[PDB]
Amino acid sequence: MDAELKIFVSSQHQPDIWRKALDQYEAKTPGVKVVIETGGNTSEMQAQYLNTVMSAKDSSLDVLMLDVIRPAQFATAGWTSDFSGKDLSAYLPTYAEANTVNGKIVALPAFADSMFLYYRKDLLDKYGIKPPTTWDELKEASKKVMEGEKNPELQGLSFQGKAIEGAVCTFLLPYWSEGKSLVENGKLNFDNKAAVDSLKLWKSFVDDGISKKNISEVATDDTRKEFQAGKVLFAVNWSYAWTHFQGKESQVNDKVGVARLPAVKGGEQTTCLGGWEFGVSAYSKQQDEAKKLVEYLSSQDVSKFMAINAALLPTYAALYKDADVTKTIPWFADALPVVETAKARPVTPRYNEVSETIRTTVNGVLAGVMTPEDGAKQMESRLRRVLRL
Ligand SMILES: O=S(=O)(O)C[C@H]1O[C@H](OC[C@H](O)CO)[C@H](O)[C@@H](O)[C@@H]1O
Repeated sequence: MDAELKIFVSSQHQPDIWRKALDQYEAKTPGVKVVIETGGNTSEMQAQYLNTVMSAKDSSLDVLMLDVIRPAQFATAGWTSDFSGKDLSAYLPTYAEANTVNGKIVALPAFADSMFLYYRKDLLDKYGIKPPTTWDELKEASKKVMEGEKNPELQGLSFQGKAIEGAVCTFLLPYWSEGKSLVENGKLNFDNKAAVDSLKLWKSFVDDGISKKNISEVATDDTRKEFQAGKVLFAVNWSYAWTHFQGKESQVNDKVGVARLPAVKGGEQTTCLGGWEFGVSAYSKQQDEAKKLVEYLSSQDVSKFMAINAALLPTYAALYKDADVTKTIPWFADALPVVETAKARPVTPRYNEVSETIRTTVNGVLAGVMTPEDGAKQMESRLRRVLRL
C-alpha cells in the first residue's frame, strides 16, 4: 500500500509551491504520497492547533513545519523524533544551533528568515529621499511623501500590531536597537525604560497619522497585501513578501526597494531572526518514511527551489551566491549578513507564555486600552513568572 504522509504547512507559507517540490518527491519515490494539512496563517494559531493534536497524541500528522522559536518546547515535550547523531555542519550555524536542544537535534532547517524594510522606491525617488536609517528619519520621510501625494489611501508605515507572533518581533525591534536584551546569560533582564520607549514608538506612529488608526488589527500578511496593493510607503515584513510584490497579482512590480530596518536614534539597525524547520511527529506511525521526506525537503536542492520560486531565504550559505538564486532575486546576494546577525527571540520551552504576554501588551497599547507605562509594568510582572531570574 501507499504511504500517505501528512505534512503540516501554514496557509501563509505558499503551500502551492511546496506542493511542486512534493510532486517531484512522489515522482522519484514509489509507494509514497504526500498530502498537505493546512495550518493557520500566523505562528501562534499554528501553535494552538499543534498543542491540541500533540497533547492528544494524535498519530495523523507525520511531518510538522515549526517556527524557529519552537524547538525548546517540542524537544522537552518529547513531541518530535530526534535526528541526533546527524552532522548539521552543511547548514548555516545560526539554524544548526536553533534546532539543537540539550545536544538533541529536534528538526532539520526548512528555510531562513529575517525582517526587512520594504519601501516604495518610486515614491522615495520622486521626493529625493534615501532609505531611512532611523525611525525618526522614517517618520519625516513619511510626512513629506504623504503631504506631497495628498492621497487619502496612502499609509506611511505598515507594521504588525495584531496580537500575533509577529507583534513579539515588533516590540523587540526598538528594544534590541537600543542595545538591550530580554535574556542575559539565561536570566531575564528587563529594561523598563527601553520597554516603555518601544511601546511609545509604535504608538507614536499611529498618533502622528503615519500608520493607520487600526494598526492593532494588522497581521503579517495584511501588511503584505496592503503594500502589494500600492497603499503603503514603508512596510516591515519578512522575505516571502518579495515574491508576491513581484508576482502577477501586484500593483508594485519593479517599484520596491529592500533595506535593513531603521534603528532608534543612537542605536543599531538590528532585526529579528525568523525561519522554519521540519520535525517528525513523535506520534507518527510513519517514522521511517517521514524522516526520509524531511531529509529531502531540507536538502540543498529544495532550499534552492524554494528561494527561487517562493523568495524563502536559504539555509545553505552557498545558495546566497548561487547564480540562479541571485539572477531571480538579486538582493538575496546581500541578505546573508542580515540573517547571520539577526537577534533571537528567547529560547525557552515556555515560549508560548512569553509570546502571549508580549503580543497582548503590544496589541493593547496600540488599541488604546493600556498605556505604554502600564504595558511595560504588566509585561515585566508577567514575564518574571515564566523566565529564569
Ligand atoms: O507567524 S507570524 O507571521 O506572526 C511571524 C513569523 O513570521 C515569519 O514567518 C511567516 C512567513 O510568512 C514565512 O514566509 C518568520 O519567519 C517567523 O519566524 C515569525 O515568527
